[PDB]
Amino acid sequence: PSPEILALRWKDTSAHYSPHEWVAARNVVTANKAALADYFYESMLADPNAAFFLSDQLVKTKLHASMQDWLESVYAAAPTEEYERTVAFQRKVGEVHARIDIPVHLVTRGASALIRRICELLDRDASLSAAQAAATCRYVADVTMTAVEMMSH
Amino acid sequence: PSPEILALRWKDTSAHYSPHEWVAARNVVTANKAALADYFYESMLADPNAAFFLSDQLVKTKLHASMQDWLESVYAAAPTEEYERTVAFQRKVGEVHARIDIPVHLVTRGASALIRRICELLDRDASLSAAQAAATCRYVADVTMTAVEMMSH
Ligand code: HEM
Ligand code: HEM
Ligand code: HEM
Repeated sequence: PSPEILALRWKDTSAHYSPHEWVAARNVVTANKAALADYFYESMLADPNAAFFLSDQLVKTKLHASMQDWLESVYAAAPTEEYERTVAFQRKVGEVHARIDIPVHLVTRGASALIRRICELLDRDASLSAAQAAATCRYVADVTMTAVEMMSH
Repeated sequence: PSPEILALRWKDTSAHYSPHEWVAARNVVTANKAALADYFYESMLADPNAAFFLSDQLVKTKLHASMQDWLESVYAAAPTEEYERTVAFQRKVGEVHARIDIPVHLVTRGASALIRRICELLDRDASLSAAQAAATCRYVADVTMTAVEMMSH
């Protein structure tokens, strides 16, 4: 659909959470982006269906950088009101994955592992209350699922 | 698509987790299904966009029962190999929601709140290790997102 419609989708999803959630998620994710990208790659390697698309160290470096780029894209949208930019990024990742035939089940597998790991970081962050950790975790799951939907189209 | 293709999708997603995850999720969810359904309804009521589709106590009772039914459907599939039955249930819920124009963003909002709440129950369950809690939480997110996708089609 139109950028406008997709941007409105991200905005509607984000609007259910407060700017404190948007910022707490952006802070924790961006502070741990390399570790998150490292964990994602190890998750892929440990799964034969995903490892089927992996090869050498050069591709490992590219995957790590692109994951860091995606984490920045996803978490920047709501607090910067750059909905249209994030939405185009998701459609581009989807087009790149589809052209190489990455099955959606592996994308959702990776997204599930990211949701849990980000949520663990939030529960460990001393500066967040348990209320804040849970609300930000809900936001994380919601934008992650929303991104997966956009990629899949 | 065909039941066969959708059933294979659920099977492929579920196959990434061990039967211990499938059973731990089913046990905790089914033991807390009414509380989960109660929490879901309170989540809807507290959100003006969702409350827009709520009315009286009679509908509250129907929503509570259907949520309990969905939780049983989702968590039964993998451990009983009843992929086709769960997959038909998701398409039916999708058809029911679409006919009444429930926006997808509110479905994903609810799914995010379910993922967090189920994951909290798993982290609190004394009989699960932290390793098991995290793996079962990943499974919960993965089948939840998978179900939302099927509903949305
Ligand atoms: C949450 C899940 C995922 C996210 C957010 C993600 C994100 C990305 C991004 C941002 C790119 C770069 C796109 C571009 O060039 O503009 C990319 C490319 C790619 N992704 Fe993913 N991806 C995910 C899942 C996966 C999975 C499960 C696999 C493999 C099983 C995979 C393998 C690849 C590969 C092979 C490329 C191309 C790498 C290259 O340039 O050689 N991705 N992905
Ligand atoms: C590989 C194929 C597809 C995948 C994996 C896919 C996936 C998804 C997912 C994951 C969601 C919502 C879940 C979430 O928000 O996390 C969704 C919603 C939706 N899907 Fe698809 N889809 C596919 C193909 C299609 C096609 C071909 C159509 C229509 C021609 C379609 C129409 C829709 C519509 C209309 C919605 C709800 C509208 C919205 O919220 O943007 N999908 N899809
Ligand atoms: C994870 C999210 C959701 C799940 C799993 C879910 C599940 C279900 C199920 C199982 C049914 C019964 C379908 C049937 O008759 O066979 C249903 C119907 C319905 N759902 Fe949902 N739903 C979700 C989100 C929502 C949301 C966000 C709303 C409102 C904003 C909503 C409002 C309704 C309504 C009004 C009905 C029809 C109730 C009636 O019979 O009068 N649902 N849903």
